[PDB]
Amino acid sequence: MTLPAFKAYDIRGRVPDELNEDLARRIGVALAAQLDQGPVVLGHDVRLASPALQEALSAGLRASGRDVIDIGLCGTEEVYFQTDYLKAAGGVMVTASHNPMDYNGMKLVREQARPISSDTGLFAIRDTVAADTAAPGEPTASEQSRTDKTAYLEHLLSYVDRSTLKPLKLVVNAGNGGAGLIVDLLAPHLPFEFVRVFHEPDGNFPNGIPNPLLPENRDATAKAVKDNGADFGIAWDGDFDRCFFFDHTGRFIEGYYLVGLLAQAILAKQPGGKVVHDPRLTWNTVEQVEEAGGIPVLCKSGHAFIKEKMRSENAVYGGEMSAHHYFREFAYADSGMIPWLLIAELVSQSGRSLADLVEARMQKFPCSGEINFKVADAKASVARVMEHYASLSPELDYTDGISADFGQWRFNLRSSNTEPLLRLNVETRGDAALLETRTQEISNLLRG
Ligand SMILES: O=P(O)(O)OC[C@H]1O[C@H](O)[C@H](O)[C@@H](O)[C@@H]1O
Ligand SMILES: [Mg+2]
Repeated sequence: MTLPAFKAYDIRGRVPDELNEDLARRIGVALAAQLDQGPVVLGHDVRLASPALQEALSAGLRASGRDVIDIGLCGTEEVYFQTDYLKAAGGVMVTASHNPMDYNGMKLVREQARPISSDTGLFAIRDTVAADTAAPGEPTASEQSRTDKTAYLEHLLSYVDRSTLKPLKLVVNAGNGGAGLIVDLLAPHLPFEFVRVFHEPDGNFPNGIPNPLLPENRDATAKAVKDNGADFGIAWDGDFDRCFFFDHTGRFIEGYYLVGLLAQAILAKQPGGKVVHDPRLTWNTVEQVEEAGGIPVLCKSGHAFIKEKMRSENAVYGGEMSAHHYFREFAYADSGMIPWLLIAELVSQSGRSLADLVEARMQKFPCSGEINFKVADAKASVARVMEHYASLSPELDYTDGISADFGQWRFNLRSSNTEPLLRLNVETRGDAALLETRTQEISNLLRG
């Protein structure tokens, strides 16, 4: 067979049977043969096994003659940023993002932090690793420790006009992942008062694995916002490339609406720019981008597609409803830090609450939220849905699964590229009743 840890976008598996130090070392060797000339940036998250997996990666890379730049404990976006900033040949982040504490993994990038995915080198690396029975060589290159975050922090701060910021009270919830370390390094440069929840890095995850989508984890941020009268709250996943917002009432804001909000915030600074968006939920983003003078660009979901579309279009910003936000000036990479800095600036400058910034958009384009289905026959289930609606003659688009536009409502229905699931998103033109009846109708057809 094949090694199960090699997924479409990254490496992730259980330690030590799906991923271990030996595999990690062999991955470093294979990665060296895939990259153009230069050093390789390595970083890791708070998980207990991550240092040892990074060390093994470094040993394989240096046995293959690659200099290693160890940036230490960090977020995934710091590996992206330093890989580009230091003009490295590539980078690896050791992380399992949101998986249990017995899982780990790797996200791999080449020059300018361009993704290495299944069809762009990752399965090539897998096959190499699978057949590699060579003895480990010894290092022929050095490792340098470069933990300085100054350039990264200054880059984050460059997205906001410091003099326009107000001393907002912000709940921050690192979920015992790594985000709190960056918050604390930014704080001396910001006027905000921070309310720190689950702040200390702890790979034992005593308060739950870092997944702000779990309602029990969500409620910790919501409660801290309400109990402290905070202007809003921010939570992150463990490697903090995903950020999650809570308004002053404690309400979790559906990530869809952050894409349009951030696009308007960016286009205020970068007039007329292109904005890349996914096909899952679209109408609000298209309208807000256009009303801010930008040009919306439909793109297949998935960071590798989004980033390459942004590059080919010189797009200033891209966003997915799945809490990923990409910035051209950030090496076209996603950041879980830039979004809340931009939102805090927008709240400061506009005098409006986060709630009111999104309220009218949520009323105008209500959405189902993403609903996942594990069914016995995904292909037959999709066919049942499409057959049922055929007589209404929807406008159909196959950018990413099936998108069907009926006029006053639309849906996207696609297979996930990270799990064996179907994912449904529905939205309507200001009609909550139609949203619920169509969502339930599609759901029944899928389960039939
Ligand atoms: O909906 P999926 O195919 O499962 O992908 C969900 C997400 O997986 C990863 O997080 C990718 O980096 C994202 O770009 C993608 O949106
Ligand atoms: Mg993550």
